[PDB]
Amino acid sequence: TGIIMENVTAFWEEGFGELLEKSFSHLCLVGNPVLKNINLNIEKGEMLAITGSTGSGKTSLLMLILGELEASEGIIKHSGRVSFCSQFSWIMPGTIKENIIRGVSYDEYRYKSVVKACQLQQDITKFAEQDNTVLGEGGVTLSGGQRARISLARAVYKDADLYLLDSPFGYLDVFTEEQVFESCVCKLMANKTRILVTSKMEHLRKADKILILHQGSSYFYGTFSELQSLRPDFSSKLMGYDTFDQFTEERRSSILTETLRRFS
Ligand SMILES: Nc1ncnc2c1ncn2[C@@H]1O[C@H](COP(=O)(O)OP(=O)(O)OP(=O)(O)O)[C@@H](O)[C@H]1O
Ligand SMILES: [Cl-]
Ligand SMILES: [Cl-]
Ligand SMILES: [Mg+2]
Repeated sequence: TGIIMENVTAFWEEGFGELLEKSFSHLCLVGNPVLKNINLNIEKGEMLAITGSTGSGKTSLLMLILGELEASEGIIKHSGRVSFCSQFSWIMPGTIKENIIRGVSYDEYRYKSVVKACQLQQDITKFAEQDNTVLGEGGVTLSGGQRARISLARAVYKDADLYLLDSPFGYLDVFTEEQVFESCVCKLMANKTRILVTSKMEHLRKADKILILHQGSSYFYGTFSELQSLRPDFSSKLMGYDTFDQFTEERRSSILTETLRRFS
């Protein structure tokens, strides 16, 4: 189904700061909002790209949809099974395959296609036991991207109506990340309602709707075209760099943040 948030606002409630960690008790006392006057309308099959200054409420907006945070004000509609893929890539003890199809019914196909799209083929081929290689909790010897991709694969493979993808593209193997973005998010999932948190411009360009957060507020919402005209200062500064999307995730974020401060 689609997802809608009409003038939503949420506040810090004890525990949510404890949940996220997977001073808070001051924010809770003061009663400051984590998100404020959040507005969005996504149609089934559309892909929403979320971005913004670091620590602006992106991961939180997600927890909201997940129902781990409630909307003190405003309406929030969406339905069906939702699949979440956190910034923290978690690996459970078992095989690469086991990690991906765990708790869900198997489908030779569906599986092969996800594994392919997520670019896991280039990985499991380096292993003597392919996707049958046994991992130890946390997949410690694996690389950041390898875990991220395995983590994504697991999320994508699940059958759901809404897919919440929190910053999966933030590692050094940037080229692979670009391939994954296309074949998985843009192609393979093209007809699935999906929200993607990111710091890569290209992801905005190719999104149906954009959403830029900053200091818990909505700095912008709307298509990419609307973005260029209604936020010329921002859009100009960001399209300035030739190869921004290949800057470290840290560098990308530090710019978005600084830029967002200048044109608040
Ligand atoms: N109203 C507020 N007053 C003071 N600090 C806040 C407020 N709202 C958020 N913050 C700070 O900014 C953070 C934003 O939370 P959240 O992680 O949901 O946003 P985010 O953009 O996903 O952050 P990150 O991108 O680093 O994961 C809060 O955890 C807290 O550190
Ligand atoms: Cl390692
Ligand atoms: Cl690692
Ligand atoms: Mg986050």
